[PDB]
Amino acid sequence: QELGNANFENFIGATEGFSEIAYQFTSHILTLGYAVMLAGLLYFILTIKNVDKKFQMSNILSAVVMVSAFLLLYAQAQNWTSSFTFNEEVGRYFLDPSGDLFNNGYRYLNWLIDVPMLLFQILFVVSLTTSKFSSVRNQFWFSGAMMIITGYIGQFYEVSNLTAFLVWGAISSAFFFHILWVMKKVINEGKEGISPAGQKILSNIWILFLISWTLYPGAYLMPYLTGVDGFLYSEDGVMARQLVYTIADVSSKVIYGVLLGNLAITLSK
Amino acid sequence: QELGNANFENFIGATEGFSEIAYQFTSHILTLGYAVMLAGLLYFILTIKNVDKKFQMSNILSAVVMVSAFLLLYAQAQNWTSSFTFNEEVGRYFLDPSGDLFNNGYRYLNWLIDVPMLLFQILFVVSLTTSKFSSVRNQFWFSGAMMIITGYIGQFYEVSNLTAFLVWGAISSAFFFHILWVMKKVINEGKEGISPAGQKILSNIWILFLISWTLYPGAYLMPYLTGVDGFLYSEDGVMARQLVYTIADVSSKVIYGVLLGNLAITLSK
Amino acid sequence: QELGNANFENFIGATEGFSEIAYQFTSHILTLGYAVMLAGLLYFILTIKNVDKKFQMSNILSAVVMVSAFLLLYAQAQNWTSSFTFNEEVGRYFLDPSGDLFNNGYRYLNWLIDVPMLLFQILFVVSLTTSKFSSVRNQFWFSGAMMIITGYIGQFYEVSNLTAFLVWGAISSAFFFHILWVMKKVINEGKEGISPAGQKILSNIWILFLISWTLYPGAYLMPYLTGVDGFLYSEDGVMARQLVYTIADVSSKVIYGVLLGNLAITLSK
Amino acid sequence: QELGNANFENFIGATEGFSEIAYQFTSHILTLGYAVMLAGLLYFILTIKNVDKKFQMSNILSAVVMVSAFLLLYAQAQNWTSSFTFNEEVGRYFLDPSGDLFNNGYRYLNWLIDVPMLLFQILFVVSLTTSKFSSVRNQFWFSGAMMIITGYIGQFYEVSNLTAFLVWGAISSAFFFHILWVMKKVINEGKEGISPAGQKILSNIWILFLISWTLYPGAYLMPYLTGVDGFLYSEDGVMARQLVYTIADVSSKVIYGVLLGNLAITLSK
Amino acid sequence: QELGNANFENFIGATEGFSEIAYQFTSHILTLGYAVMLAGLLYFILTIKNVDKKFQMSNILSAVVMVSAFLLLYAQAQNWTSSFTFNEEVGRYFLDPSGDLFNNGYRYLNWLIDVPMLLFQILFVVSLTTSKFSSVRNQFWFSGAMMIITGYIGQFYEVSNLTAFLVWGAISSAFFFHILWVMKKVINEGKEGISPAGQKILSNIWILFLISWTLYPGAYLMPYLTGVDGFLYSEDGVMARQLVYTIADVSSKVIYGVLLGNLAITLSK
Ligand SMILES: *C/C=C(C)/C=C/C=C(C)/C=C/C1=C(C)CCCC1(C)C
Ligand SMILES: *C/C=C(C)/C=C/C=C(C)/C=C/C1=C(C)CCCC1(C)C
Ligand SMILES: *C/C=C(C)/C=C/C=C(C)/C=C/C1=C(C)CCCC1(C)C
Ligand SMILES: *C/C=C(C)/C=C/C=C(C)/C=C/C1=C(C)CCCC1(C)C
Ligand SMILES: *C/C=C(C)/C=C/C=C(C)/C=C/C1=C(C)CCCC1(C)C
Ligand SMILES: CCCCCCCCCCCCCCCCCCCC
Ligand SMILES: CCCCCCCCCCCCCCCCCCCC
Ligand SMILES: CCCCCCCCCCCCCCCCCCCC
Ligand code: NA
Ligand code: NA
Ligand code: NA
Ligand code: NA
Ligand code: NA
Ligand code: NA
Ligand code: NA
Ligand code: NA
Ligand code: NA
Ligand code: NA
Repeated sequence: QELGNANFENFIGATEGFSEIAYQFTSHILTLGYAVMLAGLLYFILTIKNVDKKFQMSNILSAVVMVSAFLLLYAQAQNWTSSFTFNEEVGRYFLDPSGDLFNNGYRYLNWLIDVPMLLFQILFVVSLTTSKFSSVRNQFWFSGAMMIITGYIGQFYEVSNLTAFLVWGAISSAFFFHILWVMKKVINEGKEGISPAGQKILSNIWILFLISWTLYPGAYLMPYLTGVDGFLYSEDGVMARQLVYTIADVSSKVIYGVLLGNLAITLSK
Repeated sequence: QELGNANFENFIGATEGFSEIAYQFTSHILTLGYAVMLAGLLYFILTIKNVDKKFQMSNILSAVVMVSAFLLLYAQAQNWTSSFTFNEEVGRYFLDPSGDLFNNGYRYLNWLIDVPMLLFQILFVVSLTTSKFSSVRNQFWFSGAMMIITGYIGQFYEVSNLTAFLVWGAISSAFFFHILWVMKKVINEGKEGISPAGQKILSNIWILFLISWTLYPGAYLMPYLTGVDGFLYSEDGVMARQLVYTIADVSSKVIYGVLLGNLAITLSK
Repeated sequence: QELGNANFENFIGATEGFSEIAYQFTSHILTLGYAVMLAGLLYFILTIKNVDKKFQMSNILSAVVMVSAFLLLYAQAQNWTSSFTFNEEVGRYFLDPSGDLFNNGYRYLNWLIDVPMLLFQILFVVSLTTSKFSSVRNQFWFSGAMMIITGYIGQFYEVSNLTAFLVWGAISSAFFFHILWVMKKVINEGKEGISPAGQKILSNIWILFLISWTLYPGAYLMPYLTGVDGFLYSEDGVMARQLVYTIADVSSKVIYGVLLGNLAITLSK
Repeated sequence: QELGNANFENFIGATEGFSEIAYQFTSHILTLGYAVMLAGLLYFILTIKNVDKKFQMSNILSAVVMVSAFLLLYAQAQNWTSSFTFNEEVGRYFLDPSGDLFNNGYRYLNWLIDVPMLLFQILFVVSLTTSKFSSVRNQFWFSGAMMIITGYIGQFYEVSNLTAFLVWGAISSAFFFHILWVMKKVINEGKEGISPAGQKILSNIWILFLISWTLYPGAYLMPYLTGVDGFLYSEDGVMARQLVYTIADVSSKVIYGVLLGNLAITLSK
Repeated sequence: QELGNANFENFIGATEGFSEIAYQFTSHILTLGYAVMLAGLLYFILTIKNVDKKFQMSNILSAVVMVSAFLLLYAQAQNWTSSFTFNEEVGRYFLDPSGDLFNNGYRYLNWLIDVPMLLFQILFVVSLTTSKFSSVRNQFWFSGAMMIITGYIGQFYEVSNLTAFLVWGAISSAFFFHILWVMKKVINEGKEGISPAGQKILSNIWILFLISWTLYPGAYLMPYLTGVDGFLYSEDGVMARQLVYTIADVSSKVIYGVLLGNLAITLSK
């Protein structure tokens, strides 16, 4: 069967197929995904009047990220259940082409608009010292865009052309390190001037950001983390990838937003 | 027909099939389920300004539980009507594999995020005495997560492997008793310092929590409560399970939230 | 073909079929149904600040009834259009089993949660004299629940077993008369102490309640009001039943809520 | 093929079929329809605090009309795209009976709840002189209901029985002239006492009301405005009818509501 | 295969078909489209109280544009995924007529209502000097309507009749230049009287307006920008057109609205 430049999920579903657990779990973890985002949207809106007017822009941007996140992640959950149908004879879910091939593209475009907002909102809670607001913002937005775009191109060849997949992934990584660098500066300059309590939170925010954001490139390689024809190049790798994405999404957006809200309250008078 | 690690609902629907009453009732009870959650969401939002600012976090967390509860339970209602199609010849609903196998997973992931919030919101209304806030919270969140996760794994083998089903159920029960223990402490310490009216409510909250939360493990075993090839291992057991879940969900979330709101008002000045 | 314990709508659609008018009208009247409930929801929310804080609980409960009413009635409207497909040869809509059998169950569960709220909200506008608040509430909630449950069971046998259908209907009627009795007391005690204007409204509320609530049992018997093989035991009876339900729903919930709001304004200072 | 008492759209789609333009345009104009209503809903809600409390009831009723309008007009849109499928051989859209026959009913019952509200809201902005509020209201509500009901019956025979179609249309027209009469009185009495600016607006409101409301009966006859086997008794007549309805709906509800809001501001202090 | 007066997307999908990348990308860019509009809607509503009451009409009109923009663009996204189904044998997406032919009409009607509001909202932030408010408004609204309508007619013949396609496109362009002319005047008169900061923003708004609005006519010709049987008259041209539309939509509505909000704040006291 000819699939072309398709995600590895389609190859597993078209050959081996998915077990009740593998299929159901992937459905539940994606469903929990968009559910958390709508729950977060309601939280950030109902807690806007809990911080000084100057910090409220942080809750608004968190809400903006939640909305778009809910829609894209919701569409993704529907794309999964639509691309795989149960086979009575063997008792496994196989690729149903009539429902379109499954693609992690809806999530990559969710990042495109999110990344910029997530990096931008912290600049409304913390105060830079030697770095210019506009300068930091422009760096985040540029590197952020190039990181997502390059990665979006590579994920299409994660099976059809392993070379292109890694080359683009590498280029993407370049911009990722630059973002980590700028964010590190923002955290340091942010700690200067605030109470020890605020510093404690910024320290936790940096750890959360570092770990949660690293999970994404991990999910990108998931199918090859145990080498070609490895343990992860199966339905196990599919479950792992979608699970990691969900954990990363909740941590990088919802939890990240809650911590910023807590810091905003700490600095509020 | 090969189903594998699927819920017992699929086995009844694939062999005996469901009667108009059995199928329709299950559809109505699941529909009423998500309907109540959206009605509750509107109630908790419209009554936020009825309690002092310090207690408002309780209404917000109730609203958060309602939202996710509406989405997951809605999907669960669709997972039912889609998995069973009517057969004109015999006049019963049989497993329609094209609509995917029915799984009580969506409800298990709803708990995962709910359990933590439900246990945490009471800590914004009552005041601990001989227990540390962070300590109690960490215990609830840990045991709560382990309880749901372990149970989620077991429910997949409720037919394929009765042994694994019970072992996991038992492990889950362990964490459940620990939660009941901590909650009992919270209630007692909560009663100390408040008016007799507030104590009266906390007493009712403890009874509600004890009964409603016990229903879940009951629904877990529902198909075997009358032993293998028993009265409950039929469409009657399916109706019973989904009914008990719905009663438990409404009691543990909506009614539990209303009582907390009433207590918040009682302590409001 | 054996339909079993199914509503009479399915028997008409499976034998005679439905004409363009019969089918279209039923679709339009059910569509208008959920449309009115969402319109009402918006009205009760936008008019909350039009009455004293003590009466606002009435608008909130009206809103709660609207929400659930919209969801259940929206589903009921889908249960119709899905259960009947057009036959080109004869030019009539016949039972399409793939879309499930049509059941007035979604509406019965909508009452289960509504009835309690509708009877309870009037206790926030009027002031009892010799009757205890808790006492009246408990009677409404108990008789209300037993009335709906018993009726829900009977409607399943409206064709399969005419005897069971009437027996349950009769038992249900018992609790209905008890509710009418308690409501009559509440109205009388409510009139005592308020202005002639307020009394005028309570008089209208009693008439509305009496007529609108009586329509339900009428819709229950609709198919046999002209005896077996009568004029109403046709597509005409189907249209009549769904029409009566819609009229009853709009009157008992929306109009009832508007009058309570007008009374609240009359008593507001 | 037997269609029976069906709208003429079905006859054109079942015989000649629809061209890409005819089908696409009808879809676009109906889509724009419900889109405008949801846009209007947001406008009337966000501008409520722009007028004195006494006039705010006008914005609320406009919002009520928008909601219902959005739901019914959305359904009407779906009814279209579902009833006609593309034929590859000939390259035209033909009647797809599996999607139900297309009916302009959803739009008629929409007028049933709208008409009364649209005629009633103007009574909260203008002040009657010699006419009684209750009197005018009762006339609008009665004639309004009889006008819609009679018309709703006739539209079912616009093809099957041209005689019944015209008779009902005529009866409907009777109540329409009575409404125009009462509205004319309301406008005149409304002009007395208000500023020249307010009078200027009421003059515009009367012209808008006169033209927009006249379009409906025009859309009713659309298929026979060029006589039987005429230019309009084709896909051209279908486009014309749905276009006229959309123009009428936007003018009679959205624009009408905006003008009433502007008048409210003019009289606001 | 006979398509008639259909968009070129259908001809590519009916002959060559679409690759996984071409199809998936178009789906992602359209999905991101409606997602951004709902995110913008939430932003404009949550920031209304950030500007003086006199400028708030700008946020309201932005919100109005977002709503209708979300619904239409959502409908446009669905029109895509439904019109093209995957072929297992060749591994490409081909025209699925059962899902209707794809038409960029839903986007042309979104402009019809947007264009007027987008041109009108700037008149609530800036102050004209020698130009009359009513005069400018009437010109925008007239030329705006004629521009969209004429273009909407031409796009139907972008393949069937290249002559009609260009003629209408040309006529449309005429009204486009007139709009650019009037907008230029508004910007100039707007700069007079405001601070250098406000002027800086209006300068950016003019550049954004000029570029973003020019993209639309570019997307209109996209398939012929490399001449007939050119590089762009392929799936590459389809991706390019939908991408350009998405960039134009986000820039002309969301970004344009954000800049107006920033200017409103700059002039706010
Ligand atoms: C809420 C969305 C977030 C935080 C998205 C983050 C995305 C990344 C950090 C992506 C990084 C990637 C690489 C560094 C290489 C491989 C491709 C990417 C895009 C997954
Ligand atoms: C609103 C959701 C709630 C209250 C969820 C509660 C879940 C439980 C109490 C689950 C308990 C279980 C056991 C003790 C053993 C069997 C497996 C479980 C998870 C059902
Ligand atoms: C908004 C929902 C309302 C007011 C529901 C009311 C329901 C009843 C009054 C039901 C009564 C019935 C009987 C008295 C006998 C037959 C069965 C019932 C449940 C229809
Ligand atoms: C927003 C809805 C409105 C303004 C509806 C108005 C409806 C009419 C004016 C209907 C009039 C009719 C006739 C005068 C004769 C033919 C049948 C009708 C109902 C279309
Ligand atoms: C948010 C919607 C906007 C800004 C829409 C703008 C539309 C145009 C500028 C359209 C212009 C066109 C021409 C100048 C010629 C070809 C046809 C059009 C309509 C695409
Ligand atoms: C303060 C709260 C106390 C409320 C008391 C009564 C209200 C609860 C109503 C629920 C009762 C329903 C029980 C159903 C009985 C089983 C029916 C079987 C068919 C005969
Ligand atoms: C002010 C509250 C009282 C309102 C009474 C005024 C009239 C409004 C209700 C009109 C009801 C119309 C129902 C039509 C009757 C049946 C139609 C027969 C079809 C020819
Ligand atoms: C005071 C403002 C007056 C204008 C507002 C009303 C807007 C409606 C404009 C009427 C034009 C509709 C005609 C549509 C033509 C369709 C072809 C009809 C064939 C008989
Ligand atoms: Na997003
Ligand atoms: Na599936
Ligand atoms: Na939940
Ligand atoms: Na089904
Ligand atoms: Na309800
Ligand atoms: Na149907
Ligand atoms: Na309406
Ligand atoms: Na179609
Ligand atoms: Na729009
Ligand atoms: Na597709």
